[PDB]
Amino acid sequence: DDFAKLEEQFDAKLGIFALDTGTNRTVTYRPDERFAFASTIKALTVGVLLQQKSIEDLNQRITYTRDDLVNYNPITEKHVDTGMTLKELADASLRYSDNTAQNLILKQIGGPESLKKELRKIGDEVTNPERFEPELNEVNPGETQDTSTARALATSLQAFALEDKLPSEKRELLIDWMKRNTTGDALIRAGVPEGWEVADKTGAGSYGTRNDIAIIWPPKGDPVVLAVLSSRDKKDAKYDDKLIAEATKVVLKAL
Amino acid sequence: KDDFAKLEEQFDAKLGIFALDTGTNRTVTYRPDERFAFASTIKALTVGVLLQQKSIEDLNQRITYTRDDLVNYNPITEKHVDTGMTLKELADASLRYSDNTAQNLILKQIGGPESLKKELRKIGDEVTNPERFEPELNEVNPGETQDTSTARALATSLQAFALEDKLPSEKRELLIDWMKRNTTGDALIRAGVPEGWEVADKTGAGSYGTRNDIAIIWPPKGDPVVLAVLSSRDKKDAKYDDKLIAEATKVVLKAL
Repeated sequence: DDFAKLEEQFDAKLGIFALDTGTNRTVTYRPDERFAFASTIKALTVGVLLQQKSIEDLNQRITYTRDDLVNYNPITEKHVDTGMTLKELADASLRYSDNTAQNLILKQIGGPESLKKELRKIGDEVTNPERFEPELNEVNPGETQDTSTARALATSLQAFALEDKLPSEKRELLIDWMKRNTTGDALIRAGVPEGWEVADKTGAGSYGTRNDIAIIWPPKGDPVVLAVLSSRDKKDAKYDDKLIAEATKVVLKAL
Repeated sequence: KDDFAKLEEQFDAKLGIFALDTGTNRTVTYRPDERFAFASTIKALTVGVLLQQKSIEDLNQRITYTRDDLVNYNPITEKHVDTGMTLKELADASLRYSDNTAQNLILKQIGGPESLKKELRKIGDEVTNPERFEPELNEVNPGETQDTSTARALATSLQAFALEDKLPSEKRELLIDWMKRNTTGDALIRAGVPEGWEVADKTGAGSYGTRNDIAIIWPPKGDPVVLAVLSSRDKKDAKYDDKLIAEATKVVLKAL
């Protein structure tokens, strides 16, 4: 009811799944309820890219045009003249939530259909990617296109970052990028004790959707996998980052 | 689950269950953190620590023991007193036949109960409390934590050794292979799993009608399910019934 109380206080629906990999203790709340995944899908996209590309393959330069630019391209629109390596695009996508970077990377792996096939392969039968950015934001209550659950997103993130879906060196690249995320200071990072390391990917969308998925490392112990999702009832509703920070505090306490 | 509560009532036993579908992170729990005497299940965790300290080659090392070293149940070790046995042979005997002397010999090889506990603490297991050798570890009374653990801790520790990076792939398949070929659990978890499902388990039984089984199960299509099913009764000399674990397993499967 600590989570229910937060739902009332922020007038939002909460989706939570946390797993302490050291003890298999979990914290759940509407863990299997669908939410549009928004930008969090960028983390899983790079995971699949790392699966199919050698580290040298990431130095390959990708060329695009102004015509390839979409709604939010903080880094990509600054290099349209020179193109960018896949390594640079993965960096932009994960640390700045660059939409064009996500689109170029998605094309590299075969598009949404291939992304979905690869996730189904690793055991994710829930995440349903269907579109590129920013069209994936066009989700209405009741539909499953471009949605997932807290359990599914957390489990797929764990698969790529902590399990054997990727070899050591590649897991480390993914974790390093996410640890250096620039957009999540007010979310999960704001709800963990000082000294805890966080690797996360945030997201936001229509219906006041505000998400954050992460791997958290206590100073002493095994990592904790956490997915905190949320949405509101109005398409144009505004979100409040504090809901995520507060929900995280409850999770840490519970753990 | 009401289904678990009914089994507890029917068999006059207490159940400790923890199941985790590693592919979906879905779990099935029932008194997951209640302590039970681990009995023979500790043999699987002991071998895990052994593989962690010795190289595959070191496992070839011969071990010499006498009749002095034989205890209350030595189906295998009783046939090699003079020849001796290699660590690999002892591990095999301990895991597949629940050989008690083998367990003790291996326990000594890794440093004794204190060392086993220390290593388990090192991998994240803060509840499993090994203190004695076989068969003394069976001397446990309600309220005491000596030689007890929980379904959650036992399942998690098994997963760490068999499915996680606690052991190199090479040693992990050695452990899984022995357990897959266990000869003592046909009427337990194995009896409650659907046809086509592969099982790697280690059974156990003890005082107060304690009857346990910890396993890694592989469905035809899918990632493994780690499962720990523990049980006990209120009377020290209480008799256990394997059907309880088989039935409890069927519920876990339906749930998953």
